[PDB]
Amino acid sequence: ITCPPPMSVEHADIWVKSYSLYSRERYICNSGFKRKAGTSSLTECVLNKATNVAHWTTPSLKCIRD
Repeated sequence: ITCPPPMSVEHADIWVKSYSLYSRERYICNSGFKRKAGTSSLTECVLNKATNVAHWTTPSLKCIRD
Protein backbone atom coordinates (compact mmCIF):
# COMPACT_ATOMS: atom_id res chain seq x y z
CA ILE A 1 0.00 0.00 0.00
CA THR A 2 1.70 3.06 -1.50
CA CYS A 3 0.33 6.52 -2.31
CA PRO A 4 -0.26 8.61 -5.52
CA PRO A 5 2.49 11.21 -6.37
CA PRO A 6 2.40 14.37 -4.13
CA MET A 7 1.95 17.15 -6.71
CA SER A 8 1.17 20.37 -4.83
CA VAL A 9 3.08 23.12 -2.85
CA GLU A 10 4.62 25.29 -5.71
CA HIS A 11 7.57 27.10 -4.03
CA ALA A 12 9.03 23.90 -2.50
CA ASP A 13 10.71 20.50 -3.05
CA ILE A 14 10.03 17.07 -1.52
CA TRP A 15 11.71 13.68 -1.64
CA VAL A 16 9.99 10.41 -0.71
CA LYS A 17 11.40 7.38 -2.52
CA SER A 18 8.70 4.67 -1.99
CA TYR A 19 5.76 6.57 -0.35
CA SER A 20 3.60 4.75 2.32
CA LEU A 21 0.10 4.49 3.84
CA TYR A 22 -0.14 6.89 6.86
CA SER A 23 3.22 8.57 6.19
CA ARG A 24 4.02 12.23 6.93
CA GLU A 25 6.22 14.46 4.79
CA ARG A 26 7.16 18.12 5.03
CA TYR A 27 8.39 20.19 2.08
CA ILE A 28 12.07 21.29 2.10
CA CYS A 29 11.01 24.73 0.75
CA ASN A 30 12.60 26.04 -2.48
CA SER A 31 16.42 26.58 -2.45
CA GLY A 32 16.90 28.64 0.74
CA PHE A 33 13.20 29.69 1.20
CA LYS A 34 11.52 29.85 4.65
CA ARG A 35 7.95 29.19 5.78
CA LYS A 36 6.05 32.48 6.18
CA ALA A 37 4.70 33.08 9.75
CA GLY A 38 1.97 30.45 10.24
CA THR A 39 2.12 28.33 7.01
CA SER A 40 1.99 24.53 7.26
CA SER A 41 3.36 22.11 4.65
CA LEU A 42 2.42 18.77 6.20
CA THR A 43 1.54 16.39 3.39
CA GLU A 44 0.24 13.30 5.14
CA CYS A 45 -0.98 10.13 3.44
CA VAL A 46 -4.47 10.20 4.96
CA LEU A 47 -6.97 7.44 4.09
CA ASN A 48 -9.90 9.29 2.45
CA LYS A 49 -12.41 6.58 3.71
CA ALA A 50 -13.88 6.02 0.18
CA THR A 51 -11.19 5.82 -2.57
CA ASN A 52 -9.26 3.29 -0.34
CA VAL A 53 -6.03 5.12 -1.31
CA ALA A 54 -4.30 7.54 1.04
CA HIS A 55 -3.57 10.83 -0.72
CA TRP A 56 -1.61 13.92 0.28
CA THR A 57 -3.78 16.29 2.38
CA THR A 58 -4.35 19.92 1.25
CA PRO A 59 -1.31 21.94 2.50
CA SER A 60 -1.33 25.63 1.45
CA LEU A 61 2.39 26.35 2.04
CA LYS A 62 3.89 29.81 1.62
CA CYS A 63 7.65 29.24 1.28
CA ILE A 64 9.15 32.70 0.90
CA ARG A 65 12.78 33.70 1.62
CA ASP A 66 14.79 33.75 3.91
